[PDB]
Amino acid sequence: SAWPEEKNYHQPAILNSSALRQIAEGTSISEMWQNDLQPLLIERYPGSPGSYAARQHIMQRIQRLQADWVLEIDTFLSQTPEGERSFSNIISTLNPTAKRHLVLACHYDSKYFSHNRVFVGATDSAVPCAMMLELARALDKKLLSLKTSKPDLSLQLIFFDGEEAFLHWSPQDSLYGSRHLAAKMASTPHPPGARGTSQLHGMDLLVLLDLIGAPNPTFPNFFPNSARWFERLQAIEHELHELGLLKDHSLEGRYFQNYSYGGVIQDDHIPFLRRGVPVLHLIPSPFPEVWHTMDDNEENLDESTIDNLNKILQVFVLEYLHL
Ligand SMILES: [Co+2]
Repeated sequence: SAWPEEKNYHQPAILNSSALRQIAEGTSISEMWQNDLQPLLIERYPGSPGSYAARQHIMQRIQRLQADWVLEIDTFLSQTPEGERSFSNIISTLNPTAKRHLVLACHYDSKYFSHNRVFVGATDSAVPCAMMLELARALDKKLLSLKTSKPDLSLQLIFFDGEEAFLHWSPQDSLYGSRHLAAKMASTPHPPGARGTSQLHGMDLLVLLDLIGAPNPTFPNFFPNSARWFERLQAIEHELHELGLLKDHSLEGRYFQNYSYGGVIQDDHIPFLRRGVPVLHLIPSPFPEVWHTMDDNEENLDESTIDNLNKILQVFVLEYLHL
């Protein structure tokens, strides 16, 4: 019918001060660092041992939680510059047969570099991964009520594989995971047994985290069709700051900007955007200095920034899902 246009009308249920306070208190930057983040800080390119442990680590972290997370491994083969390779996207869905989903995403693969140092891509994107896992965890009790009326809308998480290029970045050597899965979702009926509608119609908003972890990030508002949602993040950021629930935060060094961006950033959203999915692309401009550098590592992460961004994202998600 018209359920696919529902996202066009969808409003947040906005949290009051005491609610914002509780959310800020319900996240632990320390507990994420250790249990969510630290394990991912390993070489995890496709086919690598790290690939396998990354996967393992993600499925296990989601499994220990009460909320009815359903997990799928979208695994497939594709030619690469190094010859055939196996890729596996991790999908973690609450209420899989809900017509609508807000979708958080990032890439868990790390880019291949030769070596006495090793590339672990802390900001790119182990920290986006831990943030999604910390969100899953921080909001468990509230997300668990989605099991129990209201819009036909729930939460999906996606950890893409094969995001990074093997050699020099190109349409055919990158976005292996996203390109596969977006194509799959495009041809998969949703809800089950529908005419016309695909799983991509069911994607209300793809929120893609990427390159998060550096001090003073600045995110531009990239896309008009998501700009209203970007304004939410700026309003959340602002309110959390005024309430004294951010750390080492000044309005002057705020993260979410009024302005947009000139060029066109290739990333996992691309195969979704070109088929018409609303994208809220939480990548900074500029990229962290450490971009594609052996310094893209832990020492160079900024705990407080990540904590602050955790709080903002969690609040956004609650308000989007009306929880
Ligand atoms: Co990268």
